[PDB]
Amino acid sequence: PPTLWSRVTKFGSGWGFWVSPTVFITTTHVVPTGVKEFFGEPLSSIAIHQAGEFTQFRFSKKMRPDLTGMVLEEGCPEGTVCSVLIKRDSGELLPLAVRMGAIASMRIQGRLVHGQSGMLLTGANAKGDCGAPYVHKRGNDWVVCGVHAAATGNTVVCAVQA
Ligand SMILES: *[C@@H](O)[C@@H]1CCC(=O)NCCCCC[C@@H](CCCCC)OC(=O)N[C@@H](CC(C)C)C(=O)N1
Repeated sequence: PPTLWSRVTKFGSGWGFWVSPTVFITTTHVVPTGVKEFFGEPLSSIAIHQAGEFTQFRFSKKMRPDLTGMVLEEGCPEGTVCSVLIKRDSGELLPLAVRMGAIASMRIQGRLVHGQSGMLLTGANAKGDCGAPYVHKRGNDWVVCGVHAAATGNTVVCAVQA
């Protein structure tokens, strides 16, 4: 639904995602360095928790009070089909279907990633992206379980919270 896509926000060299009015997640390596604020808020008002290329910001005030809070999980069960909510600069919404594999630690191009590997689903997709969220549906509810970190055997990795 559109409220889910309204959570996907351009951030640094990629994207991030509003889990709730106060919680923003992204991939560490797209985060700007040497800034005094994020989204106009001083660093002194933001609780930053990051590890394994997963970054979480918790703001002191409601930044996106238009949003309900949704569930953030540490990866998903092996075999889950996730959608990676990729946005283009136009605002075009391009969900990418991925079959999720195992959670592991990996060194990718110098950075330790705590992530879950997956494979792009050729059969479920039409015949600057780091930070995009990996989501899947539980009932009519959406769950977020990672952020796009790496891709190359049509393989992807999302960083996950630990
Ligand atoms: C967002 O910043 C990118 C998204 C992936 C991407 O752009 N892939 C195209 C370049 C491929 C470079 C090789 C891959 C190998 C990953 C293998 C595991 C599937 O490297 C990355 O994807 N590196 C990654 C940055 C590191 C620091 C995690 C990256 O480009 N992420």
